[PDB]
Amino acid sequence: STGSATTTPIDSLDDAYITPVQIGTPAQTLNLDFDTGSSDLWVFSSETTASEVDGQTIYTPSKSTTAKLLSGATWSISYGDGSSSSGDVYTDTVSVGGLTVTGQAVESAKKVSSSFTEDSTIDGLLGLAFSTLNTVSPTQQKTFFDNAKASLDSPVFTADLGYHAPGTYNFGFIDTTAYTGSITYTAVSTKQGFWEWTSTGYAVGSGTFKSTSIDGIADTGTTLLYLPATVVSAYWAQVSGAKSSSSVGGYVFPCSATLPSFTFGVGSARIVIPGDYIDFGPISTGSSSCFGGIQSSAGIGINIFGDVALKAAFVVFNGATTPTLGFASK
Repeated sequence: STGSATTTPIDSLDDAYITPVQIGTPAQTLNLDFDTGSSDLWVFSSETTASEVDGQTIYTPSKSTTAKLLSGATWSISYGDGSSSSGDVYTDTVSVGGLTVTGQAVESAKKVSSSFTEDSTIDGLLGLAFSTLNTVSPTQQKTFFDNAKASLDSPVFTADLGYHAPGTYNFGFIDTTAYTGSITYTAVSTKQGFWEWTSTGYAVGSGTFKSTSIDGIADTGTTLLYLPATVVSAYWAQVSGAKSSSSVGGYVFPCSATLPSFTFGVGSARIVIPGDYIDFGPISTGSSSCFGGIQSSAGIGINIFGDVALKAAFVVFNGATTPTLGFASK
């Protein structure tokens, strides 16, 4: 089997991407944030505290003939941005882009933090990191990908995120029309439960490539590119008037600037992030200070190749017995 679904930016900045997902019988379609940095499929639901719901579409298990309470199971998750959610668990039929899993754990939110409530466009998350990170207790659950894997034509999914445009998540096949040149594959460590890999270095603009190992995660659920402070300082030094602002919480730059590109290494291959991908616009409405898309990871504890980086590439998440990542230009 295969699946193929379009993923659509939630706003004009590509802050996140939503992908329609069918849950239950008859289908209830919710728009989920596919997140390769977490392992829970959770939804706004009929159980979510009413004051914490503001515009989201909800999953109502009582209206699904295939929903079953997963008795005694609870979940609770905290993300790197300080947001959180928790609740109880149903199993139900879940389809993405024509690919169906029966018996998927659908984590129903009883509580969500303010950042979720305030984002009316995201009806929940679909985690695509390794199932070792799934938070269901006392019986850990599998991701949608792990439950689909044995049925897929190939044990892979691909992320093809757009810049200010829709893109595609595919499951079970590699669309050879969706990228240019060849795919460079690189090793993955699953020790922390992430798609963790090691970039071979970077360049700023037309500058020379610096060969240096940068361990980080491929995380579709993170907007920006978070790299070591040395790398980030070297980037922003090429932008007149850029500075790190403790009041704003990262590097800002004059909105009048033209940003340089940023290149990262994948083995001997190179992925170029155009400068315009690194512009996240005014820090507040009407400001002439703009927020940068490359930020320091120093306060996180891991480097994160978020959407800024991934949307410059066609990315293969290879879930074979020995997982690997692949990157191609596009």
